[PDB]
Formats: sequence, C-alpha cells, structure tokens
Amino acid sequence: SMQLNPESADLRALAKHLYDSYIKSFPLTKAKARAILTGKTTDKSPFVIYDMNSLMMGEDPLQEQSKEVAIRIFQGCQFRSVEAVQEITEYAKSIPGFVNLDLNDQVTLLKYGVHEIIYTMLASLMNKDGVLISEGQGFMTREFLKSLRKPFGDFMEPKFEFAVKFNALELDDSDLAIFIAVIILSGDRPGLLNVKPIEDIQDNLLQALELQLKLNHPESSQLFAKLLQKMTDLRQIVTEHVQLLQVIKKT
Amino acid sequence: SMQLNPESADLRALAKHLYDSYIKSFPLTKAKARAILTGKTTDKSPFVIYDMNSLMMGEDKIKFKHITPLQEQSKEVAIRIFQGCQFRSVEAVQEITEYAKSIPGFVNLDLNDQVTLLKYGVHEIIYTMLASLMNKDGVLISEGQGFMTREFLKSLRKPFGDFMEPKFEFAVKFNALELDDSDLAIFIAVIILSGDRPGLLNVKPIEDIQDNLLQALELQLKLNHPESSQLFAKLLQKMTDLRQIVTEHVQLLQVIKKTETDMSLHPLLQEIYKDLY
Ligand SMILES: Cc1cccc(Nc2cc(Cl)nc(SCC(=O)O)n2)c1C
Ligand SMILES: Cc1cccc(Nc2cc(Cl)nc(SCC(=O)O)n2)c1C
Repeated sequence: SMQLNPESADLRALAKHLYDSYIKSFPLTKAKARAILTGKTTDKSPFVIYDMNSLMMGEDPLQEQSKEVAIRIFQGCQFRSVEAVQEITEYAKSIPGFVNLDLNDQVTLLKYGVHEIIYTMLASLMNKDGVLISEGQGFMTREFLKSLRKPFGDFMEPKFEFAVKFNALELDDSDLAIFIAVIILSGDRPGLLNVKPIEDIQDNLLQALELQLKLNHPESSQLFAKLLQKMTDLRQIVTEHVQLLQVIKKT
Repeated sequence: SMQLNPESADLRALAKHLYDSYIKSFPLTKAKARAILTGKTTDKSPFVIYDMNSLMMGEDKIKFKHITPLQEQSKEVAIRIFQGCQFRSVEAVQEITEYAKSIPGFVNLDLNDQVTLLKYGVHEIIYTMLASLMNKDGVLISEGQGFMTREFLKSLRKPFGDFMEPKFEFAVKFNALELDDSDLAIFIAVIILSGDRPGLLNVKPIEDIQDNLLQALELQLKLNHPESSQLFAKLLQKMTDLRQIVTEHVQLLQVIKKTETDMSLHPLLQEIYKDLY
C-alpha cells in the first residue's frame, strides 16, 4: 500500500515531466506505432516489403550505392541509428540533474546507453510479423530480413526475439519514458568519474518507475523486477550486435 | 505496506527453508567470515600472506587441503596460487550444486536444464560469495585459515596480477549493500533459476519458480533492511554486473589457457640464463 504525500506527488511530477519530454523527442511513439500495426489510423498505410519484388517497388549518397539489397538495407538501419542518437540525446538533456554532470560522464552514459534505448524502442515498432520503418511509412517483414545473405540475415532476429518477450510486458509511453531514463543514468558504465551523483538520480528514477508501474499495471506480478531483468537482456544483445558489426566491418 | 496472510507466510517459510539449506551447504558463511575479518572470534587466527616471505611461511603453516599433485608443482608463485583458486572453485561447485538441490521445484526440472542453469550460474555465485570473504585489504582462503592481501595478488606477474582485482572491485560495491546470509540465500537461488540461459528447453517452469523467489526476496529485503532505498532494484542491477564480470573472467582464463606451459618455464629458463651468462 502507498500514501498520496509530498514524496509520491514529486515522483508523479517527475514522471509527467519525462513523458512530456519523450513526446517532444520521439515523433513515432508506441501508441502511434500500435495504431498503425493494428490498422486503426488511416493516417499511415505503410507499404509492406515482404520480398525482392516489394523491396524494389518499396524504395520508389551516390558512391555507397550498392547492387546487393542487403547493403542498401543495412545503410538504412545505419542512417536511422544516427537519427535515433539525436532523439535520445535530446531526451537525455530533459532528465533533471543530467546536464549538471561532468560533460565527460554525459558523453559516457550516452555512449553505452544509445544501443540499449534503440533496441528498447525498436520493440515499440515491432510485432510477430516485422518492424515499422521510415516513421511508419514502410513495414519490413521478419522473414524477409531473415532471408538476406549471411551474415546480414542474422542482424535483426535477436531484436525480434527480445521484442516478443519485452512487448509481453505491455508497457506504454509513460512506462517507457522512465525506463529509458533509468537506462541512461547507469552507474556501472566504464570510465565515469563521478558515480555517486548519477546513482542518486537513478535512485529517484527507480522510485518514479516503481510508483508508475504500480499505478499503471494493477494486474501485474513483479513487473518492476521483470522490467529490471530486461536491462540484463539488453547488455547481452548489445554485445552480440557489436560482435556482428565487427564481422560485417571486416568483410 | 504489507499484510501478514497465508501468501506472506509461505514466502517467509520459503526464505527460512533456503537459509537452513545455505547453512548446510556453505560451511563458511558471511557472519562467520565477518567475525574473522574483524578479529572477534579467537577460533580462527588466519595467517596473513602479504609478500613472498609470508607466502613461503604460508604454504607450510596452512595445510591448504588442496594438495597440488606432484607433476603440476611449479616454482612460479603465480602458478601455485592460481591452482589454489582452481581447486577451491571445483569445491565451490559441489557446495552450490548441494544448495541448488534444496530449491523447491529445481529437481522436478529436465536433468538437461538442471545442468545448464548450474553451468552458467556457478561463476555468478562464486563472485557473490567471494565478496562474503573479502574486505578492503584482501580475501579469506582455506576456510578462514589464511588471508591473502589485495596488493599481494596485484603484485603477481601479468596476467595473474589482474585475476582477482575485478572480484575486489565488485566486492567493494556489493559489500556496501550490507547483505546478510538470509538475504544472500534467496539472491543466490534467484541467480540459479535464470530463464535466459542458452540451451534451456523448458523456460516457463524455471520462470515460475524465479517469480516466487523474487517475491520471497522483495519481502526479505523489506523486512530485513528498513532503512534502505530501492535495495531490491540495486540487488537486481548487480545480477547485470555479474554477467559482464563473468565475461571478463572467462576471457582472462582463455589468455592464461593459451600461454600456461609458457609461463611456468620462465623459472627453469632464468636458471639456464644465470648459469650460462
Ligand atoms: C530504413 C530501415 C531499414 C531497416 C530497418 C530499419 N530500422 C532500424 C534499424 C536499427 Cl538498427 N535501428 C533503428 S532505430 C528504431 C527507432 O527507434 O525508430 N531502426 C530502418 C529504419
Ligand atoms: C589460494 C587462493 C588464493 C586466492 C583466492 C582463493 N579463493 C577463491 C578463489 C576462487 Cl576463483 N573462488 C573462490 S570461491 C570463494 C568461497 O566461497 O570460498 N575462492 C584461494 C583459495
């Protein structure tokens, strides 16, 4: 049980702040994405890329223009990944305390954070069938991405695997805003000078998260613990990504 | 706020069960170790290894239990000490396996899954419990009979000098949570019953057991640490640290593996050198 007091009020105020910021930083929210994936909004009718024929109809710089469909698609992911770092960096700047940190720690926390957030928010854009691309204008199937020649055909599978289990938590934009902020303010990132001040902020964010998950998910056993376990999955996934980016890099 | 009801009583019964199993499987508890490290018990007065002189007096006055067989008997102090760690690691697996067998549900699982969970879990439990034996200054060895300093371990020739540092780094942050044996019994049982281990067939039944254990843990941490912010969350975050720590251990065991005949032939070569030149 809880009480409505000044402490619980400030954690609600903190949660509202992060959501309004999330909304300003992230154009394609989970609510928007779920609406497109379930046919509800007329606004977007994404083109479905499910095979080589629809990939060609689908597209419709100069010296990285490759014949190999696998190359063009991996360059799409790379461009959107740079865009996603901008959005996350904008979000990060609205987390109370975060700019009052050593400019050094700031770039550190972001350096290891972005890949964890990308994967977290990639789940928002995914169902069983595939993933929204180009702000909900395109939809690329899981199986088409699997069909790409090795090792590109193995690139997104682990992301799909993550998303199925993560989307079963049934988190909304309010849940995700606080979760994403908890990820960024991670004490245990290599090379940080001032750890305590990052930790004191995360303790507040973890409190805000616990309060948000209790209020927002009345029918949910250990959703806080199941969410914090996911931060372990995400580390493992980044490791597997990096190892694959460095097999692709080599050949 | 909570209620004392049948559900909360089953969770306290489950915690009591795990503690009494932990006391049975783990001869040197944190409570015993803290008592040695603070000088309270006269029972153990550990011999302190802090330099090559005390290491030599150390092997003869500690009866390590771990008798290194005749033909892996190295001159290189670094070799003998790593072989010490290796023998105590095998011993630690026996103790964890025994503990594992008492976690309700754990034996009702595919014998395959049982071996999987233990296969990845022992490395995480070893680090967890090594913290129990550590302070700022070093680590208890041979069931509290010795104490080897952090700095003496760092002083050993590369790469052996880098072997325990990460364990000290982890222990410092983990020991600041101030967990006791009750807390650790449930935390260790949570780690073993991890759904996400490569190669498990039946995930759900492991997940169902772990959800009960995470409930028992939350209740134990609330009742046992009244003055502690988000201790449950901070404990779960440690379970992420341990993955990264094990990855670093394993990579170092495989740099040692590659160069193991090469490093214990430096002494006999050092003799041939000063004999010739
Ligand atoms: C153009 C294109 C082709 C194939 C896949 C994807 N999606 C990706 C891939 C990666 Cl690695 N990262 C992202 S960022 C997801 C988001 O936060 O919107 N989006 C995109 C956007
Ligand atoms: C000879 C020596 C030197 C340094 C450390 C240790 N002890 C270790 C080493 C390792 Cl890798 N693992 C353990 S398990 C800790 C426990 O519960 O006793 N104990 C030992 C036995």
